[PDB]
Amino acid sequence: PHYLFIGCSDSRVPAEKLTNLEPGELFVHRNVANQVIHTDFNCLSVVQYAVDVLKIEHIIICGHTNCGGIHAAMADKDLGLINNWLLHIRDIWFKHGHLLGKLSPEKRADMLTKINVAEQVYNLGRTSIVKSAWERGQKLSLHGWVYDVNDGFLVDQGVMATSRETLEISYRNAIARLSILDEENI
Amino acid sequence: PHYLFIGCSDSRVPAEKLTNLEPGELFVHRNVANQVIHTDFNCLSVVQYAVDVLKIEHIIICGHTNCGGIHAAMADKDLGLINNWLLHIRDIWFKHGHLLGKLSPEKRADMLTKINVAEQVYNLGRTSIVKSAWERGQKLSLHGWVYDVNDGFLVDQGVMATSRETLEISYRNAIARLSILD
Amino acid sequence: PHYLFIGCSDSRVPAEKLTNLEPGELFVHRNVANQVIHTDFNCLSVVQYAVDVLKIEHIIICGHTNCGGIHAAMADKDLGLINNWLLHIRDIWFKHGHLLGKLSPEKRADMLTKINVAEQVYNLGRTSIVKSAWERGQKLSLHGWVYDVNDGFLVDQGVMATSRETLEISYRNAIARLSILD
Amino acid sequence: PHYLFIGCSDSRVPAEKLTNLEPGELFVHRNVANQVIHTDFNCLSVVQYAVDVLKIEHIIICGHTNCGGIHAAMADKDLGLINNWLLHIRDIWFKHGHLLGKLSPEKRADMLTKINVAEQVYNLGRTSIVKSAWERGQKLSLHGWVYDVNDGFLVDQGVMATSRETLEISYRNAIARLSILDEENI
Ligand SMILES: [Zn+2]
Ligand SMILES: [Zn+2]
Ligand SMILES: [Zn+2]
Ligand SMILES: [Zn+2]
Repeated sequence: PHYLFIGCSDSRVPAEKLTNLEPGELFVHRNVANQVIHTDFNCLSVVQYAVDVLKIEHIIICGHTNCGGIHAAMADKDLGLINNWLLHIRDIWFKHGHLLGKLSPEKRADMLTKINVAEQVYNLGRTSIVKSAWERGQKLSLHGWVYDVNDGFLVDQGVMATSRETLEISYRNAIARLSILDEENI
Repeated sequence: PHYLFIGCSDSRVPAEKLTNLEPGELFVHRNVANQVIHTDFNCLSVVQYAVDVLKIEHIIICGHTNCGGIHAAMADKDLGLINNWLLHIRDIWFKHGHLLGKLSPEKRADMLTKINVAEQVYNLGRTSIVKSAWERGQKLSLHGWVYDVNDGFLVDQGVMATSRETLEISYRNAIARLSILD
Repeated sequence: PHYLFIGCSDSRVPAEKLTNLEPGELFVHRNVANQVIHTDFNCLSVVQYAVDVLKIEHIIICGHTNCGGIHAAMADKDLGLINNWLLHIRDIWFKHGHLLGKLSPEKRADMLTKINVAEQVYNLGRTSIVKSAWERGQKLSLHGWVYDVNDGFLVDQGVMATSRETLEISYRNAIARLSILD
Repeated sequence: PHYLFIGCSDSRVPAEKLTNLEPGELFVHRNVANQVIHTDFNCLSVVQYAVDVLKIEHIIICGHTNCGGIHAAMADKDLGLINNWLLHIRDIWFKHGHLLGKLSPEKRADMLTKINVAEQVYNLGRTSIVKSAWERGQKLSLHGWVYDVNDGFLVDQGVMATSRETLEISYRNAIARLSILDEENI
């Protein structure tokens, strides 16, 4: 395995399709809305294992459009235990509430999906695990993609980091690019 | 989707190919050595969302032979943070230490991969989420599977549960069947 | 017990002395920098047990000045695993980066300790556990406190919530009061 | 601080009383039934911080008799989310089910309390954190106590470990001593 893939439990396309890699090359974690929560033991131990033990040099976080987890985060109904998991997504919503407010209602979900990926790569790059790997000169790249379920194509996004400094630049640029609106507003 | 599939992060077969089902039918969680740890918020919330919100009626836990997670748990090297995750597998090894001891060292892993699946289904069945769904008459079945690629085959790992009664029985029975040695 | 007290692991005053209540009244959780992290199974299950089983009607979150956890979160050294826990505090610093920037460096910590308490009460109030108790008319109040031992005093840190309405209002107001600088 | 204290959220006696130490010497974690769950980020990060950063040389896990968490684990009602936390206690019950079965019903709780502490010290000593500290020759002792709420006195138990080898011996001996029954059976 040369790639750690963090995808959503909704996503129906296996990482094999979205990476074009042969089975065997992918180590895969899947959770609701493809999160890297700072203190999630499950995902963190996967990342530490991939980076420190398997010496994987690429981590891909992949979100997707029409994501039930994102939709569920936004609908904010009393879904039970999962609501607590999705509160990290609502924090990201409100961190970007002015931006999201400028979009037409039916465009906001897919913007949140893209913002989410950027935020999760930013979290991943700040883990003790990735920061330490970078500090000691280990080769490690982080990638944040979004897959369009409608037209079955990727969108590389451009969140790519190979060090703590490019993490800052890449994260900032991604949010700046997301803030430039097309025909999503009236 | 109609199925929740809980599988391993180092598994090399997609759930869609194992199940031979539509891309659409499977809601998927993957973690190291396909665990349902009692207090893991990640897996538990997947389960709660699947059972209570998506109204899924089948949960599959799928292990596999030649599992790097099971092997790591057994090697017990200083791997770092991941060792803490895998201590749950070491607890499983010790629980079945007598059985696993009376077996050739090169065969222990694959026995442990199967025992592990039975233990995780038993854990799944004891979650507040699943207990309470069974208590209120909700239709819900748990399946423990192991796949092997020396060739290409499966085994509904003797573990099938539709209630807490059938969970005790199926769990104990699955352990007893595994205890008969080739 | 009638109170759940959530405080800091490096706090040097017992909850019983702060509250001046009986040994018996306080159910107690302590973690580093007194956090209510959305997905922390440890704190959340304490909260659920306290609210749903013990039928406790008051939750206090208590921060303190000269907090080693807040200081660690700010120093951002390579401390190891603990840094991951404290990233939630760094997220809080960034959220209030403009406010904290227009303040003397030796005063930032104590401002951040207070902001932190307001943020954790807001988190507590947004748990499925507390939301749902408020929705079904259950009597339940949340209090954010900071104590200071330059001398010995408290402050119900402007944060008091008995509903989701009063949570938004009290949260925003607590932030606004903290934003007026001495 | 020279002591990390892991106690129960029930316990009403502050660690100051049970250790006789001055305020300032104790770093304290409290959770339901004083557990060290292998993958609990909260408690593990506390332990890693105490051991690696604060250079604390003593960790005390303290349970107590008449523990609501233990009682709640045993009653096995549908309490909700907390049931999942307490499932680690029921695993310990069934790991020792033959022993517990020989006791009179009204003696079983306080035996589970003692067994629990032993099991939690054993977990603590197996963390990557404590095992590594020991491996590199760091001075670190683990202590498992139980406080009797009825007669306001401690019971040191004798779970004490200063290395991985004494962890095995101490844990085994503790369970062996717990298995020798007084007048708790008929
Ligand atoms: Zn999704
Ligand atoms: Zn595997
Ligand atoms: Zn503190
Ligand atoms: Zn207790």
